[PDB]
Amino acid sequence: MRPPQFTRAQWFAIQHIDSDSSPSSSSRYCTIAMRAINNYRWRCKPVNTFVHEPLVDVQNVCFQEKVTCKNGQGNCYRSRFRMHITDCRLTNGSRYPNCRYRTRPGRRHIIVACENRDPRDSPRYPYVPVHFDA
Repeated sequence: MRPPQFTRAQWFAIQHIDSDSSPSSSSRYCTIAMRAINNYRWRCKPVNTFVHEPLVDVQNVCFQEKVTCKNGQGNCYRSRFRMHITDCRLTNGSRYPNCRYRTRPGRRHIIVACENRDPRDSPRYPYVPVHFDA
């Protein structure tokens, strides 16, 4: 479950946005970057994608191409441009708290579900991404 102390938009950013990414080209990037996520979980997260772009550019996807969400509801949006991403996949020997990941950089269009900010989210960003849809 999402940790209740974080809004939907906050938890999306924690798990999926890394705008300060100079060690992402390292093979250890995922093992390092997943720690902060797994600290709020009871088992190593098996798979996780980070988007390596400035926050504003990820948020701006919410104003790009509207596409149907996998669940058929809400509002999802596909980035006009491909974005830098890193896919992180848990290794088979991993067992919490020792979570080791394979790091797989790439570039893809991202699809995000977006919605109005929570009251606890900054009012500077009225409409924000809350999930990946692909």
